[PDB]
Amino acid sequence: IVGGYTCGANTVPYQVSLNSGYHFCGGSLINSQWVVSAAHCYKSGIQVRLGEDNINVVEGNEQFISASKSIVHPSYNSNTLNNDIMLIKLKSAASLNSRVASISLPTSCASAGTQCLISGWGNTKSSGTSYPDVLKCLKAPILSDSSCKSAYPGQITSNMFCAGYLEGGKDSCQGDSGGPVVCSGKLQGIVSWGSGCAQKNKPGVYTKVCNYVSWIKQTIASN
Ligand SMILES: [Ca+2]
Repeated sequence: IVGGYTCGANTVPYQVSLNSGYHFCGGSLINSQWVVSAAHCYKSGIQVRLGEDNINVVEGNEQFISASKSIVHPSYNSNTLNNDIMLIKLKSAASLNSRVASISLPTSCASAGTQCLISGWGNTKSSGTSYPDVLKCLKAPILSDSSCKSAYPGQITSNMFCAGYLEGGKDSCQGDSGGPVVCSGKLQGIVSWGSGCAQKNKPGVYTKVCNYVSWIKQTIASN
């Protein structure tokens, strides 16, 4: 997250870190057994880390649970990042508590202009590299479809939305991928892609979760 703030320990209790020996992507806990992330975050050998604040210090509220299964969307296209969504099933259910909690899936798509909370352990620099240890947060508004298409011509599908600030300076970034965009208390986006981070006229692009709720529900009913 570039231009964000330190969230505060466990104040984003559905944020998970995906670890393969190191943190490599975020995700969102949607119930005691399942995490939503980006398909471009797929790796074999994922351990889900819930209850994290500092990802480099064991502080006492973590749960570390191996994935048993990952399920990339059936139409994921890694060239365009259309359908950039994945489900990860935990080998055992998380213990839900005040610091480890699920986030609701949406019933309706979010409104352009809505300010949403984006969070992660990604790079905090637009030019250069600095990865924080503690969770960072950003409030960013959803941009109109026509602004998002103007920013990335020929690349935005109906399964993507932009959010952020066209003047630059505030964005998600590498290492935030897979994590949540929460708007009015629902998971509406997944950190997906963008040109650089926090660059003028190049806002973040997010997977539009409200288009996937029937897939998510039938997949978790079947696995
Ligand atoms: Ca920790």
